Amino acid sequence: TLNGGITDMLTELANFEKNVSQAIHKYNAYRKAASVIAKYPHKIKSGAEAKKLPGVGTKIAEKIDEFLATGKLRKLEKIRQDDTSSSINFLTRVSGIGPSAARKFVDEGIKTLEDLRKNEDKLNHHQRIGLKYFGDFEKRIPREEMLQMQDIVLNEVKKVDSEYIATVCGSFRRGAESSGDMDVLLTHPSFTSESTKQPKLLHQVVEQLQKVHFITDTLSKGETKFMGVCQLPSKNDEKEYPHRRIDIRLIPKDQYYCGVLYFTGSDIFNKNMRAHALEKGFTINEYTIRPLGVTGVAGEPLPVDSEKDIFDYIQWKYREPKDRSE
DNA sequence: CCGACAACGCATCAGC
DNA sequence: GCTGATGCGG
DNA sequence: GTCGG
Ligand SMILES: O=c1ccn([C@H]2C[C@H](O)[C@@H](COP(=O)(O)NP(=O)(O)OP(=O)(O)O)O2)c(=O)[nH]1
Ligand SMILES: [Cl-]
Ligand SMILES: [Cl-]
Ligand SMILES: [Mg+2]
Ligand SMILES: [Mg+2]
Ligand code: NA
Ligand code: NA
Repeated sequence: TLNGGITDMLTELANFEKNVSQAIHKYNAYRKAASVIAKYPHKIKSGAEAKKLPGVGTKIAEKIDEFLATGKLRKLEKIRQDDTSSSINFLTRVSGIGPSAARKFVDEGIKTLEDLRKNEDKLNHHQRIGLKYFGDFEKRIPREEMLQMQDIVLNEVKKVDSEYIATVCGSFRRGAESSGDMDVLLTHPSFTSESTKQPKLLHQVVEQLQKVHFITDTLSKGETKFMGVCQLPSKNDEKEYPHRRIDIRLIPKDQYYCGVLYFTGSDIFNKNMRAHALEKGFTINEYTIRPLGVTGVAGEPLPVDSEKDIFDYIQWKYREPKDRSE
């Protein structure tokens, strides 16, 4: 955070282009700059110095100089004052509400937490739960609580079927001291890229996590991706732990490494590694990495037996989870 | 210049 | 009912 | 908004 001031500015600029401008690319460009500048081991003294880092162009360069001079960005000072932009930005903070639904509500005149509350009949299921746990979801999860949640999830899963393998990924696997949520990659021998010999593999687990009252709500649930809520149990007289977001992804066992790579992130690391991958002539997703013929069509899945194998194909020196926090 | 920008599961809608 | 486009995730 | 060709 040697440049915490600069990277926050870019993030705010990025959330704006995304929520208000619905200009996803500017959003991604800004996040990239914030990212590269964030790992830069020096306290940036000027736009020029920043323009050197890849991802930082001329526009961002000027903003950084202005920011270093005045201590703020005019363009942001204005954005903060515009009521429409502040409403949209706010609503989007509710899980389930994005740029579109956010702008839609404002038109209707629904632009404050009070409004959403007295208009629950105008939200889909996810949005409703996102409203219910509005505060909680804004709270980070201390690694210790993560470790505690991990035990429940792994033990409960072990109970449903000893052959289930549950690995906690996301920022937890990258070793963060706090996480925005808990991410769980789940595999079982019956579900392989070749065949699904057992149905409801994800359902059963979710069902077990519910019986023990660990999982309390469901944002969305399909055969391989579950999006919901959970809560650590509290002791007698102890004030309750906040409700936490939980993501569970069922992946074919033979595709574990591509799956764990992806789910370990970060999102920006994935974006960059996948981008590079293409440049090297490959395509990478949560399931496999494949080659690319001039035509464009992906080829057949290359053999993978470790995360490193994936790094090797693209000719990138392996990077432990802790170093993928971009 | 200017196209490209990672990738995909689920919820929900339009159109048939 | 389906298929496809869009939103959201994030 | 930035980038490589
Ligand atoms: O846009 C995305 C989002 C997530 N992911 C992957 C990487 C990320 O680490 C993982 C889990 O998603 P989260 O949104 O939970 N992010 P993460 O766990 O890294 O951080 P946080 O602590 O905020 O949850 O899914 C992507 O590839 N693209
Ligand atoms: Cl854009
Ligand atoms: Cl695939
Ligand atoms: Mg996470
Ligand atoms: Mg998550
Ligand atoms: Na640059
Ligand atoms: Na939101």
